[PDB]
Amino acid sequence: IDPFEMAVKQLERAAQYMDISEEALEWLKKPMRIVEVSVPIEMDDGSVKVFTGFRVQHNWARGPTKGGIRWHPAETLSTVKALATFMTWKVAVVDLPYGGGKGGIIVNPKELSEREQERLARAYIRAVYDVIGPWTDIPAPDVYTNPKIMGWMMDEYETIMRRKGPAFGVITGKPLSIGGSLGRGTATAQGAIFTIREAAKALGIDLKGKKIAVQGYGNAGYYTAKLAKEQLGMTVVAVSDSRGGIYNPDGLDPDEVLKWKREHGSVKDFPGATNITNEELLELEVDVLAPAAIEEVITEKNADNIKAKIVAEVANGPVTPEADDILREKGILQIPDFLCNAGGVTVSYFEWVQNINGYYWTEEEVREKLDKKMTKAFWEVYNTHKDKNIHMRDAAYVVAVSRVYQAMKDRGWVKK
Ligand SMILES: NC(=O)C1=CN([C@@H]2O[C@H](COP(=O)(O)OP(=O)(O)OC[C@H]3O[C@@H](n4cnc5c(N)ncnc54)[C@H](OP(=O)(O)O)[C@@H]3O)[C@@H](O)[C@H]2O)C=CC1
Repeated sequence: IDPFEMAVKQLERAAQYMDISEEALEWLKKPMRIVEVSVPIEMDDGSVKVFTGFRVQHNWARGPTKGGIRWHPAETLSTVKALATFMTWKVAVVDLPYGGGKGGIIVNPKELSEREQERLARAYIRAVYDVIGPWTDIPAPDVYTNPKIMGWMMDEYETIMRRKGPAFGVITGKPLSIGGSLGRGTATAQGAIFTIREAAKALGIDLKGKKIAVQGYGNAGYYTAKLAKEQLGMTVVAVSDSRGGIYNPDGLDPDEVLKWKREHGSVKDFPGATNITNEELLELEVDVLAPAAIEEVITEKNADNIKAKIVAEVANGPVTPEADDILREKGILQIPDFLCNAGGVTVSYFEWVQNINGYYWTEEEVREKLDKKMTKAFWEVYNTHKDKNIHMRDAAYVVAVSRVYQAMKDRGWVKK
């Protein structure tokens, strides 16, 4: 069904546990500004192709909107709106002076060359210039966008802006040479590790030697497993990808599995590990389960089979609303997705702060600040969950929507 409708339904279902006026709810149920533009580029054959670009700013009560740009053939304005709405709550829950934004281009980037990709990024910046800026809207990498495209976009924005202000802060996730930030590549996994470590403290479980199963082995999942092994002292016993999964009760080495995957395409048939499927990985007896591949992997048809103490929603929306109640019934602590993977946007905020301040931090300072922020956010959400006797997802919504609502009231946008 429609992604924006599902996001609105999640907001409405959460709103029953908080005291928010109906006018504020109606304000929050629709994006404040939506921009749809034509993005023309000159192809390598000389023809001019026009692409459809999107730029959604859901709410900027707490500050400039924040959100990445995704390049995808199945990209829809409804998906952009839903993701911007979720970005609002994600920045609100970790207490950032940000609002929620999202961008997208309907394009198959695999059919474009390097020059065509650079032209597409520059044309997108030239088209959405009037609604973005260091204090207006800060994009970032997302699906099929990378630091290289971010650098191209930053250069185009600086050329248009005539270097009048800090042009580095218009976009995050850029290379370290042009105002990048240390700790960006492991941001999401590091934040997820911090939240898992705090959840173990909440449940009174010592993680030094426990089992973790990670679904997905991209930038997020592989680093989640690596940091869980080295920082949390855990034993990775199962990793998977779009092809299949592997299992090893003794433990798996994330670096070796990554090297094997880079060579044979997938992680399957890893030396000394049972082969499994993606569905069997979720139902494996582990202490922490971290789905980080796609959305809606845990539904009402397989939630009774989850036997992990902690479910770390590293991916976006990997658990259906109907499965939340089933998981909570069995006694499983779940870390909501827009809280578990907020480390990426937190480090993006740190990069933006460094850009607008003209002063850049070291790796240790970035990691320490991220640890403080993630620990505080998790404990706020968990205390709200415990006091109000509601689901962790509902508690995170209560925390984020309350902040956005208070900002809206203080601005005078809503009088009630
Ligand atoms: N910055 C980040 O990393 C952030 C991550 N997230 C979420 O985490 C998820 C993954 O992030 P990221 O690592 O960047 O993504 P990548 O595209 O880098 O990797 C995704 C991984 O998922 C695997 N996968 C794809 N489809 C399936 C499937 N049907 N079953 C099992 N595994 C599958 C892929 O395997 P294969 O290699 O074979 O394709 C790949 O290993 C996304 O949902 C994303 O929104 C959340 C916020 C930010």
